Amino acid sequence: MIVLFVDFDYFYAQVEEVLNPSLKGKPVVVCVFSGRFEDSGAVATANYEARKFGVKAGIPIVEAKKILPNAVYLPMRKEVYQQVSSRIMNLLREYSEKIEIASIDEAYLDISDKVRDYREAYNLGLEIKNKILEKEKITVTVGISKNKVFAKIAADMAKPNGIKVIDDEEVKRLIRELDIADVPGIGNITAEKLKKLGINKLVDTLSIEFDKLKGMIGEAKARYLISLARDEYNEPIRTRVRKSIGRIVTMKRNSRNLEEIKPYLFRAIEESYYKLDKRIPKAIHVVAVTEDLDIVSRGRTFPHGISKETAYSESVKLLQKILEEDERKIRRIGVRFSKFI
DNA sequence: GGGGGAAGGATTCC
DNA sequence: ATGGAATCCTTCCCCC
Ligand SMILES: [Mg+2]
Ligand SMILES: [Mg+2]
Repeated sequence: MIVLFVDFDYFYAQVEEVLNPSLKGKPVVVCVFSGRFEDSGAVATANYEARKFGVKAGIPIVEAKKILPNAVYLPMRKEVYQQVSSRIMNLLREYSEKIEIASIDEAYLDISDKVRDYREAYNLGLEIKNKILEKEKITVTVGISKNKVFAKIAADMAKPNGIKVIDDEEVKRLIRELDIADVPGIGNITAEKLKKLGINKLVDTLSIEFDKLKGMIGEAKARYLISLARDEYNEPIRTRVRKSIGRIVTMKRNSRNLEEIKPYLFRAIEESYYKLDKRIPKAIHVVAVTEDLDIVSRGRTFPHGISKETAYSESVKLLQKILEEDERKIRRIGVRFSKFI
């Protein structure tokens, strides 16, 4: 087995530079605007003309408008990018039968019985990377090696517009050598939790006790971080399927009142419930985000699927329950839907 | 002790 | 200040 992964360069920033090319060349910032204050919100994607001056997914729109005030500010057009993305999902599968769609902007492939070798890898990788563009005007980064994870790194350190090759010699050579905060799945928090455990790389996971790893990360990551310090890992292109569908919104005011919380809430449902189309959720969850900026949700499963009425109904129920075991002030309030038939 | 879940918080990504 | 859709992982309880 051998895996090629392909990522979509700053997806969102780009779809929009295919819809309006007068955009290309210049700074571009897709964001998510709240209602709170004029231009209230967070950046969501930015191209390199933006990222390069400090503007990145995460940051308040206002502390962007600070750094590059004459950037093009665009609201988030999600659906518009899901479809485009899917058009490219099927062109990808135009090569592979066992495709793995990791997210709207990422997906892995077993070029296995298709390509045996890094000659005929870099070849066909590139193969697809001009076709995605030609047939769609959209640009990626492809990367090569033995497993999922190891391909993502290939892509991560060559993106954007890039093609990474990685000898199963360097699968190792990485381990010993590479920073570990750069591990698919390893964020700030775990990276953090990890130098306190002494670990700065992969290989360094074989020193330290493992039952001490346990409560520091969980066996989860544990074994996971461990298998990769072996050259093994070797885990196969699953299919994968949306598990949850949610939609979370933000209210013109922190609040604790139900007739004040219901409309936002009830909106989340409509929105979530139209994104469901053809799936029956066996479980719901309302997720409020504390005043003081912490999450507090409250799920519930049932022995069948949930009709919007039920969804409407249990939802207030989850919501009060939350106004109980708590009493700050709920700013953002929303809903997920899980265990689909 | 643990299988089999459901509930809840926490962490990752963009 | 701090959007958001989504998953991941810990603990809880039920009962064999
Ligand atoms: Mg991307
Ligand atoms: Mg990271």
